[PDB]
Amino acid sequence: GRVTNQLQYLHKVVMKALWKHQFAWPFRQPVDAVKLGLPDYHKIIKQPMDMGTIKRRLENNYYWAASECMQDFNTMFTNCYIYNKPTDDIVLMAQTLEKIFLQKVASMPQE
Ligand SMILES: O=c1cc(N2CCOCC2)oc2c(-c3ccc4c(c3)OCCO4)cccc12
Ligand SMILES: [Cl-]
Ligand code: NA
Repeated sequence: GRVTNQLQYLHKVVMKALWKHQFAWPFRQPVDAVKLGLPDYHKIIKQPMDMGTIKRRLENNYYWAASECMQDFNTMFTNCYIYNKPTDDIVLMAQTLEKIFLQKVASMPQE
């Protein structure tokens, strides 16, 4: 639809909801493989993404299309499912956030 209305919705509705969720705090800033002691993070994960980057991108008019911003969200979730083992707590927190993301996206404006 209208790119501006869609991106405002991603920022004002989708992102604000996910940012304030009780599972959000591991994703407000980039993964720090050193401090977490993740030796092979940047080996296995080639496109790191966090909610802080997406937020800054939305606020700086980085995106040309809602689907770009949606792709960055998806990369953040996908990175988490890939680097981690199926039963780590972060996997379930990412899954919880991602479902809300898809719920919200189903109500994105088209004009
Ligand atoms: O995919 C990820 C990989 C890991 N791992 C570390 C431990 O969990 C297993 C593997 O953490 C991530 C974190 C994270 C950030 C800060 C933390 C945290 C986790 O845990 C408590 C202490 O502050 C955030 C986003 C993605 C991942
Ligand atoms: Cl954790
Ligand atoms: Na948990």
